[PDB]
Amino acid sequence: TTITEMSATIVDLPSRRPHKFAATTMHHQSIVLVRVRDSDGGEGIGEAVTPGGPWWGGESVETIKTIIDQYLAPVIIGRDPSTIGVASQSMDGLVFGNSVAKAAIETALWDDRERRSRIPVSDLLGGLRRKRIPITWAFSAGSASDLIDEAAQKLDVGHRSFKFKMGAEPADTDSRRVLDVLECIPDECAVIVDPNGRWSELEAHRWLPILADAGVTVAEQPIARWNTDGLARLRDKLSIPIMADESVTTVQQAIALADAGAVSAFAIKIPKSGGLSRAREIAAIAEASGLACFGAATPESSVMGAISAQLYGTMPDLSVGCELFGPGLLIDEVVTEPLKYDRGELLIPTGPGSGVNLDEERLRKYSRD
Amino acid sequence: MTTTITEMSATIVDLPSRRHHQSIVLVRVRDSDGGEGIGEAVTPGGPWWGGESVETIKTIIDQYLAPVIIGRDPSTIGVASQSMDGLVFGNSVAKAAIETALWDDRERRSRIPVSDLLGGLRRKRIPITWAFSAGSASDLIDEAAQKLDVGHRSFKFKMGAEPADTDSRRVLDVLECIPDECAVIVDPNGRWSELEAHRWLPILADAGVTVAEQPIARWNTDGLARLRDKLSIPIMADESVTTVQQAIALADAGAVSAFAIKIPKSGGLSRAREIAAIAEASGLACFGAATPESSVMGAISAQLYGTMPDLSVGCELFGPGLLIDEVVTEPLKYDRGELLIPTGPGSGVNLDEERLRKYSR
Amino acid sequence: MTTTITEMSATIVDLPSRRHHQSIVLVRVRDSDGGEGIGEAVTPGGPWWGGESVETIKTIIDQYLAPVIIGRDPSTIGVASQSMDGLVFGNSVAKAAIETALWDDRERRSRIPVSDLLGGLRRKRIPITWAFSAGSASDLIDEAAQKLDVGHRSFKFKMGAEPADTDSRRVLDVLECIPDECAVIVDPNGRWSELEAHRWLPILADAGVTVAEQPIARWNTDGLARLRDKLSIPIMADESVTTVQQAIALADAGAVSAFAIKIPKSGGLSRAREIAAIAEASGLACFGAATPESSVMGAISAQLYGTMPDLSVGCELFGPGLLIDEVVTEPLKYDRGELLIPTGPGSGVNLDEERLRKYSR
Amino acid sequence: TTITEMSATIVDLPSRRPHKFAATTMHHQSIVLVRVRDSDGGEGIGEAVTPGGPWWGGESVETIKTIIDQYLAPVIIGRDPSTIGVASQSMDGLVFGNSVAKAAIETALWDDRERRSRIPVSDLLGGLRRKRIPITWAFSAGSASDLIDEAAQKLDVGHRSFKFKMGAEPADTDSRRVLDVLECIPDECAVIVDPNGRWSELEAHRWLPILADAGVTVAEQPIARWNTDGLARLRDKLSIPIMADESVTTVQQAIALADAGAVSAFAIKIPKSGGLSRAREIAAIAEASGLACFGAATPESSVMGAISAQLYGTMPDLSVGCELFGPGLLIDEVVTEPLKYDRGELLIPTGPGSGVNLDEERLRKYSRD
Ligand SMILES: [Cl-]
Ligand SMILES: [Cl-]
Ligand SMILES: [Mn+2]
Ligand SMILES: [Mn+2]
Ligand SMILES: [Mn+2]
Ligand SMILES: [Mn+2]
Repeated sequence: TTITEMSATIVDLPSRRPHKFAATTMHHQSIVLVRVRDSDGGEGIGEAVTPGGPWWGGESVETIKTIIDQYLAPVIIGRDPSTIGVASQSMDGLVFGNSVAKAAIETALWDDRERRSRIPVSDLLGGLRRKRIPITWAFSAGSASDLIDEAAQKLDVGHRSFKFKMGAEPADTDSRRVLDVLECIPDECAVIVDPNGRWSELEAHRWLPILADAGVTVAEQPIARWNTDGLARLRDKLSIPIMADESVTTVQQAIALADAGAVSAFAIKIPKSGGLSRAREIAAIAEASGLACFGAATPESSVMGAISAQLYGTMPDLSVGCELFGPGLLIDEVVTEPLKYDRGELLIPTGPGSGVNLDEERLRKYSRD
Repeated sequence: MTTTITEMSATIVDLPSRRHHQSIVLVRVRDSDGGEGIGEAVTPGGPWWGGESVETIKTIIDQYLAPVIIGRDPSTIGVASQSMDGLVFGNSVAKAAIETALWDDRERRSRIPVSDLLGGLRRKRIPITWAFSAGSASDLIDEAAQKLDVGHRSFKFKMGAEPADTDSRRVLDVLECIPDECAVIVDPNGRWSELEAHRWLPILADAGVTVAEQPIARWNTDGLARLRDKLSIPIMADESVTTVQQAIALADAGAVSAFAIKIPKSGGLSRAREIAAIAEASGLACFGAATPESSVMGAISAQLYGTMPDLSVGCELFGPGLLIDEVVTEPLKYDRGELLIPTGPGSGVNLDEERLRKYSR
Repeated sequence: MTTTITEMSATIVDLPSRRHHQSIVLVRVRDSDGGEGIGEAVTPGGPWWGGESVETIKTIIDQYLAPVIIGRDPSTIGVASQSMDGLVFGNSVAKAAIETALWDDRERRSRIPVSDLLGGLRRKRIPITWAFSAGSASDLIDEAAQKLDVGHRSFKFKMGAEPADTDSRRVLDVLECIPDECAVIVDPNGRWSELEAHRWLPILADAGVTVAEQPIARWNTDGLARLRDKLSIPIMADESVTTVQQAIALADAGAVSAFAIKIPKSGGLSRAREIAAIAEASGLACFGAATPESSVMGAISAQLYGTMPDLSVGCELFGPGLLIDEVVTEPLKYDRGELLIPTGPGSGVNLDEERLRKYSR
Repeated sequence: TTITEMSATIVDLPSRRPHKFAATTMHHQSIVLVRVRDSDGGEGIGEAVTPGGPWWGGESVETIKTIIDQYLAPVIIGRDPSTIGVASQSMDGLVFGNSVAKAAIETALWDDRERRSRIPVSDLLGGLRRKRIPITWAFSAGSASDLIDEAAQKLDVGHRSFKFKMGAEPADTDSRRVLDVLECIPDECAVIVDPNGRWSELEAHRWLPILADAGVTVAEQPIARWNTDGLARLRDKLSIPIMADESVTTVQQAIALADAGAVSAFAIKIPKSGGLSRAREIAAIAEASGLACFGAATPESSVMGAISAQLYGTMPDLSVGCELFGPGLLIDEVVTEPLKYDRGELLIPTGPGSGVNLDEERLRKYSRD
């Protein structure tokens, strides 16, 4: 039994509202959908996804396709579908980095596995430890006006956990904006703030404590990804914990941080770690070193969101919470059944493989020209 | 509910060996679908190494660990491990026995080798490193030329029972006729003092020793670090890596060159693997170590070692080969000094019911 | 406005070599005054080294980087680099290609070598260090006595494709007839494990190896530090120094003896220089390294290496010499095994339009 | 093409008010004006300047001239004007230290370059990143009476950033004085305090927090230059950042501080670093290590002020601000066009070279007898 075909198709997905990060605003969602067909007719799907282009991690849907088609494909076509380990090491041997590219393949491979065996990947991992996850709602960098009307409404549906996306505008304007919205958020809530590593060490130390005073509960990647020391000084001064996101993309980084004592938590995410196995390993290192985990978002459609949801359900710790709200914000998808939410909670897919299936009409419909 | 565990048993089993018995505790888990999974608790030879024994293991399992296993969904191995940790501190070998049994049950329900749940094999055979007893000079110049000509190119002299000085003179004597080209591990079992390790270990390195397995006490991180640096050979932790937090501490402290991976001390498949993952992330090497064990633990282990990225220190799963009989229908096959990785569903071995009854204590 | 960039193009170009093609992406920037600057994106041979390829580079440039280049004042190279960082994480080789092209355009508008903007040359020629392929023993005893008699007194054996053990036996064989007086770098490409580096690297040092370029993985600072100290030879980072923050970390951690300076991995002229400045401030040595590249990147590089305070590890800009043809009117001149630093405006080379069309993919 | 002459002339410049530092009060300004004439008739100018004598850095206008005339000249006369790199290394090879001396030559050399090429030095550097810089107004150590009338007026013209010069009198009197003036300064402002490294570790820890409570925003060199540890302990205790000035004069010091984690920022200044290249390198190290920069003053006339202004405009970071107010305080100069201010901002010279030209009548007029 061998892998027979693998296609990588760029898909654009209509999105319910624009999503402004530090270096772009996202007007729709863009993924590469990977497909792996095997010798006796079984199929797996993976997704490559990015927070609106190469600003975050240097990968783009356009270049992802190419790396997959041209440089990765050769170690996947004709291979034994069950040898995901060797396929991952093969890919590393031909291409440095390009983790979002590797993630979509490694992940499609696991989906294939789950479906050949007729079980959810979460089994292959040792089984779910929870069936539902509470979702952390992430506000866009929009105005404080819009967000007070959005907060009040999401508190409604049931969320008690929030994230403010930051870094699109100077520290000082940005923090006033956020302090504004925090006025109409109950004291009891979790609030992460995520400047996407765009703040200076000076700005971080100026504004974080002011925001912690106003109820901000966690600081996600406040300063640059390589500034381990600065992160460590912050972790000491601050009354609130610091989470690595951009700073943890590999198991080696996990270790370096853990023991430089540079952060309080990991944001765990498949694409950025180059797949399901590596993502768990990073979380295993959090466990081994007593750091918390967050079920983080890229964001992604229901394809990657589903395998992620299963991951996060196998994980021993998501004390920081989970932000898998992304799919909820898409108006359409390439799956037959997108992720189901309820009263502000994700229900973990249980179907075989990743737990979601292609809809080939939608795929065709939303393929990019 | 879906399928549940209706039954678990733990049976002490004394198997005949060439050294005069290896005691194990065989765990047996049953589905509400009549499916069964098996796992093995083993100890080097009782509580001297960790603080565990077949007699005490049986109890821990029967009385303290079973209440979180009976009733549950088998697919929930993680919650089972977590629930065990919560009721029982330590007792890794007991834990590993249940945990592996569960992985066995899954492999056999899904119809695949457990190596597939670990993302497949990266290799099909593994060269075996042969370990001599703490025996007497002559016998080892015999036993080497035997196991040597039959294929094995990698070796370990078990040390610790003699006084370090004469104990060296013995190991040094055996060595004088082992090809300088071979790989040699020494394993004092952490019984050497820091001073004996510094005086005797360079001398053996010169005589061709390749790797010092746990020369000094398990808690002595600084000493281990002092040695990793003062020697021309790598240091390998064994007694010192039993948990994922220890693996991390050692990496950090630059204490050792390599980790010995074994499933029993680690408390199960997932944990031993996690430990190996740490070795990879810090660029330390792995050894596919042995408790030792029969083929129950041996099989699942060989599958684990098979899926592992790194196994460059070698692999010493020779243990089953020393047994005169077994409680599986089909013991681990070896070939010109290589182990042949079990390929069938679960761990890839199954009970011989007659023999299980014959060797039960 | 004053002068603006009206146009930028990126063309994939496959040039014939003696190993069967070096792919580059040639960048071309145009003034609103009809002035042009050129720059080269290069990869060792695709995404294996960094994660970059000519196909993906072209895209990054055409679609993601150009929106901050078209329109702007050419003199504003700094704001251009900063604006690129902001839109694209990583992708240094793409970035370097635009950045150098911009420096080219400036040099050629001002009528001076870019070396003048860097505060002038400190030297006119540079001895070239010759790098052998990961080839087979015999060929390298041939190719040495050739490149040796033609002048070269400094060498690098590319390693990593073979298993460390035989790979050494090969490099050790070639060495036995290279004058003990020569300089020898080894570059496993970070493919060696910590253990293989510790066992094999002393042996080559004895056989006359002079410098270990990136023996172990790029992230393994501690291992690099452990080696810098346990060896009798210097360690040189390459894969490990791609940014100014990495250079600083390594200095700090006492991890390496020297840095390999290359413009592509560094993301441009200013950054590679900044990295070299760090080497000076910490008293680590520089090597004038190679991607390798054709004469586009080669020229500007040779000018950079020319302005640098320290180049004592040597310089390995032999790359263009291996090309059968080129896309400049006038390739880098060599002489009795020394490179002759380009002297004309900008990078000191210019397009051959016929050839650019002939070798375009 | 070769350097033909180089003269070094001591100039005294009438100054609008006296400037009291820790170890003198400055009654006028004193510079050595360096001139480099080349074979085909091109000229560059540099300035050597000092904060009122050798108290700060051990250099004086009188000894600067001598080092230039006697020991530096020999590697500059007859040299290729474009080989600034080798000229700098040559100078280091003959004279240890004497950075203000080296700066005036290295800098004159760059001015020459810019003018031969007919462009602003800022081009040679990679181009301006801003055309204007807001200026930080530095009060003298005068009485708190005078300063309340000066603060109120400078706030007027447009400044929102201030520095209090300190160290002329005991810590306790000094800080009360400063607290006085801070009463009539708006909360929103930046305030640096600069004791010129004259405070003890005890005094620093006593008074800094009291001053931070009253609105002081940065502490410049509070303790001795060599007390890296003490600086590091301060950086930890304090709610406000610490800036190295006297402690950063070389690229090696930059590195040592950065990674002893001893300060929050660098004060960048050409004279003290021995020139334009070295000054950028120090700033490059700030970038590489995530420390902020300040466009610092010596102060200097418009000659050095102009090349500095260009430097600071090329720099990626001046988050601490810029204090190039010095020239504004001179009543006359040796240039034809001094630095232009507007509504409390410096406009960066754009003309070729350093961007300012000699006025040979003024030079003659203000040469010292
Ligand atoms: Cl994010
Ligand atoms: Cl000052
Ligand atoms: Mn984030
Ligand atoms: Mn042992
Ligand atoms: Mn290299
Ligand atoms: Mn100062």
